[PDB]
Amino acid sequence: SGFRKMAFPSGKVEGCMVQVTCGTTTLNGLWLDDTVYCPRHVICTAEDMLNPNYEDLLIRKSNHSFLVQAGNVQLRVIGHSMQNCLLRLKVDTSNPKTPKYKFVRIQPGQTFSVLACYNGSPSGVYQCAMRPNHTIKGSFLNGSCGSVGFNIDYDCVSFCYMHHMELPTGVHAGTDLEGKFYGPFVDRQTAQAAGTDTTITLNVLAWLYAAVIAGDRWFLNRFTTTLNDFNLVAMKYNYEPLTQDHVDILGPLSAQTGIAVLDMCAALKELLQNGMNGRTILGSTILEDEFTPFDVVRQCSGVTF
Amino acid sequence: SSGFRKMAFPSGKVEGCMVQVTCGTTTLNGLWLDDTVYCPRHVICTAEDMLNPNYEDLLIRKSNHSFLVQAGNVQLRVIGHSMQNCLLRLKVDTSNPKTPKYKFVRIQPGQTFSVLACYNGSPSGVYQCAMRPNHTIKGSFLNGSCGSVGFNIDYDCVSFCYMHHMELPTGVHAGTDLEGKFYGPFVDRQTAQAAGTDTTITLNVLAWLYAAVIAGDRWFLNRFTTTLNDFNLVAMKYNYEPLTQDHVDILGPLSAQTGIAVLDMCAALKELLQNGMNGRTILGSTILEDEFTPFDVVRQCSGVT
Repeated sequence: SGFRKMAFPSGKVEGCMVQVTCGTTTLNGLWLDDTVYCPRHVICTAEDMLNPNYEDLLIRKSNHSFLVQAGNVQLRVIGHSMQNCLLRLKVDTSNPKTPKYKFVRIQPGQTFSVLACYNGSPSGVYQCAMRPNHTIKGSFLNGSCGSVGFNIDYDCVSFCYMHHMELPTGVHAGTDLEGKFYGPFVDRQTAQAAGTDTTITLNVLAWLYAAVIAGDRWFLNRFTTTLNDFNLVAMKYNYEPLTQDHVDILGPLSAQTGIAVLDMCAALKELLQNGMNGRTILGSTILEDEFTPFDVVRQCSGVTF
Repeated sequence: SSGFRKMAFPSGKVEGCMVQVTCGTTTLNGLWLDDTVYCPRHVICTAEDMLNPNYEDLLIRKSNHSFLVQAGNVQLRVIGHSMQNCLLRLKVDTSNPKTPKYKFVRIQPGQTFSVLACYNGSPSGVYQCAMRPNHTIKGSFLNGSCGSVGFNIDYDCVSFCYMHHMELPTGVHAGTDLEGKFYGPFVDRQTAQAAGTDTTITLNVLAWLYAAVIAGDRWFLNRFTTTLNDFNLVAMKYNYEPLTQDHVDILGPLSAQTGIAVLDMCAALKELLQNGMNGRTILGSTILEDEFTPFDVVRQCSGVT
């Protein structure tokens, strides 16, 4: 029934996006109830970015120092504490549109939707994956800082990521809605390239299962391999080690398609060694790894039995 | 040498316009703007009627109470109804409080928009796509996504351009504009109708190359140029849509911003099609993307909402 890289409906998040200003610096903020979230680095200039001592810079500021706006209306800040690398700002009024939500820390390989904003204004939405090296191959052209990543299960919003800095390498880094970074990074203007990335095997597998369940299986073969034997190969081509844990997860998918995980695993091995024949899997000329087995299940198995 | 994601328009505005329509055994989606609920007329059909309904007639059978319209839990009493092409217009006794400033507009082949995929009146995903040359859309529609709409946002105005009517043998999708009139030769019955052969949206590969260039990725540019005719007499051998003078004109803003002239970019693209890319990648990808329009670029690469 055709495939596509879907993202969650951003509506519930949009209603929380606000702008936060300090001096000449302005970025996005997350307004949930009476509290507002934004990168603690909003309180820094071209100066305070080389080697700031946030604790020192925060005492030097007041509630009055923060300009929080709701579209085109100011929200007054009446309190403020710093948690990790994020600022928690108290405001006189609460957000009516605050949805039901949770703050969860995401695992590399997992996926989410990002609502890229500029000046607290929803600009666009897209789905990506937390790269194995904790970065994200996103499009955060200058300004998106403070934007958030999230998942929507039912009517509950799970916030997992907030954009903080535009890495020198070109990819983007951030934290969880708790101020804790995703990766070996810090909100400093120091050079700090990204670690060695890898391909998400689990996701590459779920994808091949999707292609198959989508009536396309020219890559499936006769052979079958063992786990150690698959890694020996996959790890050659820069793929992430596949574990028993990963094979479990691909269980339900293994059912539906009648193909077993090690089998499908044998197929991939063949794709890595024998190239892709110039042929295509789901229109893609390459192997897509930004679809978790869960995502596939939510796109090739409708919304019912 | 940075990041640039294919993004969808924030879905909030359209989310609050999605209702569920139920007319007997069938349950699809409806667009609710002001006091009218739009949806596919084939909602008044069941199993075998779908072979060649005589709607006009079967529409007299139907009664206002026949239509069950729901928005969450609220009951939208339908106090009127009339057909328009392949659309059914249901008058409800309640104007939609969330109705956004909007307009209906027919889209031209190649152009793009966002689709907020729905199920039983509730959103589940949002993605970007393009009206394919053959007049279909490579989307991800499963268990009756009929009634799901395609749109574009401008400032604060939502331009609805697409409504999903049915899946095609191709595993592709066909639908109409908000006036009920179909895209392509398709019809909302059931023959042996299939999509015609697809081609690459040349205009969009070009816009993308401009985007790469503006990104700082220009290894593919070259010292020469070409004639529209020779470019076509080449690209058409690689399955490309013939580039028209009107196309060249649309790239104007972009060729003006980069200093690179359309036929000079064609020259560049011409050679990209004859000697592959030799491992050389563009904007990261290893394949020339054709679903990003000239305006999509002007919109992203230019921090705005």
